[PDB]
Amino acid sequence: CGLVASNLNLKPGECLRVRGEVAPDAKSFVLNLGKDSNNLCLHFNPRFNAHGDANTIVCNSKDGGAWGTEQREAVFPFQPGSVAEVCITFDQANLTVKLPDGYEFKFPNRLNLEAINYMAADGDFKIKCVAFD
Amino acid sequence: GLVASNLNLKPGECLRVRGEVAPDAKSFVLNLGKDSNNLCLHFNPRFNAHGDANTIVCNSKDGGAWGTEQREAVFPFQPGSVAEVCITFDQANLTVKLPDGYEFKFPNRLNLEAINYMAADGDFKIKCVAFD
Ligand SMILES: OC[C@H]1O[C@H](Sc2cc(Cl)c(F)c(Cl)c2)[C@H](O)[C@@H](n2cc(-c3nccs3)nn2)[C@H]1O
Ligand SMILES: OC[C@H]1O[C@H](Sc2cc(Cl)c(F)c(Cl)c2)[C@H](O)[C@@H](n2cc(-c3nccs3)nn2)[C@H]1O
Repeated sequence: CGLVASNLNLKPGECLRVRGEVAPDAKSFVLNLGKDSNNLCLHFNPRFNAHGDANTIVCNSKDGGAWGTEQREAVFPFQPGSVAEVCITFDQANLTVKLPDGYEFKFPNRLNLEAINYMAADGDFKIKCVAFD
Repeated sequence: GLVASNLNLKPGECLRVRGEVAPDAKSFVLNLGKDSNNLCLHFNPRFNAHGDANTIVCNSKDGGAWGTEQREAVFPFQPGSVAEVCITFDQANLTVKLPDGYEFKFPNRLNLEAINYMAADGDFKIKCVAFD
């Protein structure tokens, strides 16, 4: 139900910046990147209290519609109600995610896409702006 | 160019779009509406295209059919430059604010509850989009 954008043509090394406001009663939110809705090089899913987890970032891939292996992070710099900006870039080996407090983590590049063409937002986060390199 | 959907832009809300006009630009397009066949605003600055030079052409599209064109008398765009446009609407008009602060109105002929669809085309690369 959040924004869906296509034809992004984000190349390796280029930065996608997304700013939004976390809902005051947020359970979780999602940013999806990839080729299309069924082929995601990154599903980024901060969980405040959702899907079994509390204050945990869960990332995954999706390939031909099938979820890959989950990856959980050790940090959670989100707060209900607060503005948050996330920055994402990739190379052939990994995506690098930069979180609102400057913390960076890597997620393996599983799909080998030439470019990221698709983004989508969902859950308890209102997008305020998106910047493309 | 970029296509966005599920924008849920409500009356009174501002959409800001910043992009790069190509150095050899002929024209560019920003479309807003419900879907590609139902546009409350087709915003088409023509440098040299479609018969016009340095002219903004606007139109609507309804069930795939173009409406009556409107042309502006000012052209604050330059090839090979960054350009920003800001758009809002109410039931009567869309209001477009151009890079030099010039504003004009375009009648709202579809009376959509919300703008859900945006697309860019031609010689413009979107760099940033904001919703406030
Ligand atoms: O791995 C990422 C996913 O985990 C589970 S499904 C699942 C569960 C298990 Cl135990 C797994 F082993 C695998 Cl591989 C997947 C979520 O339900 C999914 N999810 C959240 C959401 C939204 N959250 C807010 C708006 S939409 N939409 N889909 C996704 O985050
Ligand atoms: O009115 C808006 C349009 O005018 C003509 S069609 C037209 C012509 C006349 Cl004489 C009319 F009386 C009417 Cl009602 C329509 C353009 O060809 C269209 N157009 C531009 C473009 C692109 N330009 C860059 C990339 S895609 N793709 N379609 C559209 O701008």
